[PDB]
Amino acid sequence: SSLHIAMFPWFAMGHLIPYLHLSNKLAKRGHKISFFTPKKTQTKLEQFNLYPNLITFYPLNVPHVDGLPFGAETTSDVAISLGPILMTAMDQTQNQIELLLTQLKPQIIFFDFVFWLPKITQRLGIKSFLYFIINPATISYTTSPPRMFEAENLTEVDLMKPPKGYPTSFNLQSHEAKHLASTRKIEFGSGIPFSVRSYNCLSLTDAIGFKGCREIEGPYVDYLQEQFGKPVLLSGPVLPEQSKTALDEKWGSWLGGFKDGSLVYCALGSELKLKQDQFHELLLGLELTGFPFLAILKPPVGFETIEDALPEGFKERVKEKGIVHSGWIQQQLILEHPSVGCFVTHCGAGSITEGLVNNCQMVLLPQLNGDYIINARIMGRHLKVGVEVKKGEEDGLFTKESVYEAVKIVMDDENEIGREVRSNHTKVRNLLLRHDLESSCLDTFCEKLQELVS
Ligand SMILES: O=c1c(O[C@@H]2OC[C@H](O)[C@H](O)[C@H]2O)c(-c2ccc(O)c(O)c2)oc2cc(O)cc(O)c12
Ligand SMILES: O=c1ccn([C@@H]2O[C@H](COP(=O)(O)OP(=O)(O)O)[C@@H](O)[C@H]2O)c(=O)[nH]1
Repeated sequence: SSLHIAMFPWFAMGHLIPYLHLSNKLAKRGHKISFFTPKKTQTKLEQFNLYPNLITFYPLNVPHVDGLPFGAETTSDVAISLGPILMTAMDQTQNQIELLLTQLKPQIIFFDFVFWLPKITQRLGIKSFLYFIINPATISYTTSPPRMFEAENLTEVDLMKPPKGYPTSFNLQSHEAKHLASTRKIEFGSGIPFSVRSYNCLSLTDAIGFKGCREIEGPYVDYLQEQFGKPVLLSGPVLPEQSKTALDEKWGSWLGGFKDGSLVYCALGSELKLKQDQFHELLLGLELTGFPFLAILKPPVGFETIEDALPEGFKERVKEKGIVHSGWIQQQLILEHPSVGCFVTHCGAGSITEGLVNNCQMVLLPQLNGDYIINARIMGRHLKVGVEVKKGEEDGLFTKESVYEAVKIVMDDENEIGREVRSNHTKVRNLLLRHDLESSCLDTFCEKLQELVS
């Protein structure tokens, strides 16, 4: 029988988009989806609703919290340092969420971050499903019980090694362990420290799920199920669905002028802004390659236009071979264009999937975020599908030569490291796109959801 599922993702495009990709896959199997979205953001999400008779959007009014920019609805509307205030605002939708659940009466609600929800749903007879689109390797490393019981005795050197029982090995740099040790304590909404919030969600929810498949994410889901003693499900890799909007003719024509496989596409997601010096180093490193490039970047910290922050003489030298562009673009459609030979990525989980299912060589430029860093280590060292740009051990900074070097390695047909990462990326793409991989993941996923509501 068909399920009624409500979707309540975090107010971020990197959560909204994969929740909607999965919503379409569930609706294709006959399930009814009630999709909760910030009100103004709904207009930008309609292009991804392939089953409007089964997927209905329900608008949320994102309430004011002191400090929140006016009208802001997602992390693409605020600086990263303002994220905790946007999470207080999500916490404050509780009244309109409880009204929606009593009127719509779903059997299950998928959610991010709001650890007060499982108390409401248990009262209403609804099953709570904490659904992550980040890597279970990340949650396992930072938010498993052994990490939480050290409380404030958890140090940078503690975070240099994995928690007890962790299923794999990789190395963090000093500045990365420092980042994790400090940021985990910082309040993220309504006075709740960041890792405490996610631990509360894991502890109180009825069940847990992640984007991913057994072949890659399996060992981390098994570890988390052992630790938290409740079902931890896999949705499948959430392969991107096709939009109802074709590729903007402006980009289609410009991209079409380049030889197949010759262009370097660089994008660091929709949330972050580089500092000026690393913005300069990144763009000068792309220029040094001599390849055409498209860099989708916000103006660096302190600056309001790309043009004002470009290194001196950059546009005059680069001419028509390179564009640096600040607006939202159709990334998934650009990554499918045959001109693209290389993807320089911040290692967001959504961007990683979009690169893996395409042909582009992967250059890993993780920004300072636990999931980006752990994704970069798994992609660079475990799957070995990409080359990571070297950062200073203590300062976290890269040179333009290190950017140049990584792109040159993967783009050089005669470079054996480049051939190896191409060959490994091909193996991973063939797995993810295998004719029965995603469908059998979803088969299991839906059986376990049916068990959950029985
Ligand atoms: O990047 C992280 C992340 O997602 C990001 O968290 C930070 C910002 O809010 C981003 O928009 C969001 O995508 C989340 C997260 C996502 C969804 C949830 O339901 C949840 O409980 C936690 O946990 C993390 C835990 C870490 O130890 C390290 C991380 O790096 C993240
Ligand atoms: O200009 C942009 C920037 C991002 N994206 C999409 O936004 C999502 C970003 O999610 P990810 O986890 O990669 O990064 P984030 O933006 O959350 O840091 C992916 O689906 C990208 O294809 C897009 O379409 N256009």
